Amino acid sequence: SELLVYMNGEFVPESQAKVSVFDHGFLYGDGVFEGIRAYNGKVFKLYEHIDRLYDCARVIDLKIPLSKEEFAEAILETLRRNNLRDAYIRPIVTRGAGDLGLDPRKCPSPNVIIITKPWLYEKGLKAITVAIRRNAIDSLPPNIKSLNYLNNILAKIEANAKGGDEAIFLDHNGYISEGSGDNIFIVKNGTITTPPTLNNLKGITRQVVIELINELEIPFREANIGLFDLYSADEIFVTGTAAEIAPVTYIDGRTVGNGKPGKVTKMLMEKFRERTENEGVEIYR
Amino acid sequence: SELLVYMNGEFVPESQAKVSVFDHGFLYGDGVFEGIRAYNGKVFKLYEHIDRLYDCARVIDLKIPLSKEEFAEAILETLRRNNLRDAYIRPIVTRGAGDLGLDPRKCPSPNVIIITKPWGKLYGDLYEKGLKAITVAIRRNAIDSLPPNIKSLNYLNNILAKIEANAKGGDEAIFLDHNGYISEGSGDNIFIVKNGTITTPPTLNNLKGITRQVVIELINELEIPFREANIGLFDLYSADEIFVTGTAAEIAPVTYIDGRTVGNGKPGKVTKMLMEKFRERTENEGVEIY
Ligand SMILES: *Cc1c(COP(=O)(O)O)cnc(C)c1O
Ligand SMILES: *Cc1c(COP(=O)(O)O)cnc(C)c1O
Ligand SMILES: O=C(O)CCC(=O)C(=O)O
Repeated sequence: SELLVYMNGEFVPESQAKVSVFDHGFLYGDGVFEGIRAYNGKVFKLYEHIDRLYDCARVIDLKIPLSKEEFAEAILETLRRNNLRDAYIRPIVTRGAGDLGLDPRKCPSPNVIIITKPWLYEKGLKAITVAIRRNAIDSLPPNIKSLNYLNNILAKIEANAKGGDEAIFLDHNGYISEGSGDNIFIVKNGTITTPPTLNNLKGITRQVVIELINELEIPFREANIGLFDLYSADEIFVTGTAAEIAPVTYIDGRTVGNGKPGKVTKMLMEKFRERTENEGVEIYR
Repeated sequence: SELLVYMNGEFVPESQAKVSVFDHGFLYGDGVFEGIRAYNGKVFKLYEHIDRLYDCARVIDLKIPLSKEEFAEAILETLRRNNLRDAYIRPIVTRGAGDLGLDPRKCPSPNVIIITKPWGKLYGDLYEKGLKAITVAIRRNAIDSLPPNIKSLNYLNNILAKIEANAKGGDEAIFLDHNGYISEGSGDNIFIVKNGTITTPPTLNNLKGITRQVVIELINELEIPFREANIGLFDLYSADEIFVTGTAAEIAPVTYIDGRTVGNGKPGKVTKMLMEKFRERTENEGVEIY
């Protein structure tokens, strides 16, 4: 019955899946995480997510105590044990327990945890530009998908109070960065632009969509953009594992085009759907 | 006997003190914390620490589900139950569990934890000889991204800094902020002494330290010339003395920065004086546990 959580090789019922309060992952958000979809029995972009996890751990100087290969098998086993076919997966690696101070050298053993949960619109999201700026590349690099997500939560708090489904960050230079958990793209006179990934995160969904754009031969640039570009865009959409491709039909109360998902967004959304149908790593095989 | 840990009113044996993996404090470092010292049956600056806890919670829009008096009582109750007289206290309030996503409105029940342990002075046998400090390449979290004044569960900025100092020959990391101003150590405030004058950064780009506040009180009482002002690398490299402050560390002298000898190479006169006046305060003040 009850969903099981992978916890260091053990499979434990959801309601009992718990970590020592002395884990630095808990005390200090000292760890990294991923987000992964399974569609109809296949895991989409499994190895792109695992590689990013290992990069993020490396950036925080954390050794994940599983080879990448064992990590992929643990993800598939966790899904099998729970009999999932359509699912959202959340791997997490933490520093493990130490003493009460910051020093990671006192933390001999990382915890590895994998959560699995069973699993757009023709309306579109209302996006809100936030006062809080993205974490800076030289303080808490935003490319690290770490458990330090309070930057993102502050932005989400603002979007909640200010009539937004989604918060849009700028960085310190005034460049558009990304949504609180999704990359951003705009479309203007048939050309698509998205920020370079430096001040945001190297999204897997963003990467797939760049591939689709190049398959459709739509003019494309990866270039820094600003408010002026957001407020005069023909279309706007955000991307991420959970949201997939989500049209953004309003920005700060301003209607984007006619307020309905745009042509280019919709083409990308259907090419992206085929891809999630036809490619992935089969769970039951 | 095993140490007990407060968990929403329950007192749980240390080794069974555990948090659901679904708690947003664990998924997202979505909470705040404190650090408090009990010295010989008293809790030093109990109420101040509690005030800061509540301010930090308000900054993250997190409603602590105890009144301040209840929180104080919980801290004292946890210490009593452990028969502790000398302790480090780590209270923690998190957002609790909600959806898997980051939306805090979907999280109905904050989670309140209070750890109490004996825990030696951070530095801990370096107070006679002094710390070797290293300025780090990583800058402090910016005031308009992740305000460094929040004592939050998002401490990877501080940890990245500590990792650099580990690899680069230092006991402590010194942050600058994005302007090039000196900010603080990874876990403590910073003071410098030059020609008899003490300078410390305004707290905006660092953290409003309770120890730093006590030291400033001491500086004023001792009538030492004192300035709260932004400073840079030039000031660090030319200082007669350097020291850092925090609950765990107390007052620690810094005798090397980036391998350069600070004055003498041993704790300065002003630092040692303040260290002595500070020990006195830890003896005469506090809320009685028993
Ligand atoms: C996970 C994440 C993304 C999107 O990444 P995908 O790999 O497409 O799921 C974007 N921004 C932030 C801040 C994230 O945490
Ligand atoms: C807790 C803390 C300090 C020192 O605060 P006190 O109230 O003196 O203990 C300084 N800097 C940082 C980053 C901290 O987390
Ligand atoms: O140890 C830390 O995480 C930061 C500093 C602190 O909490 C303290 O001085 O008690």
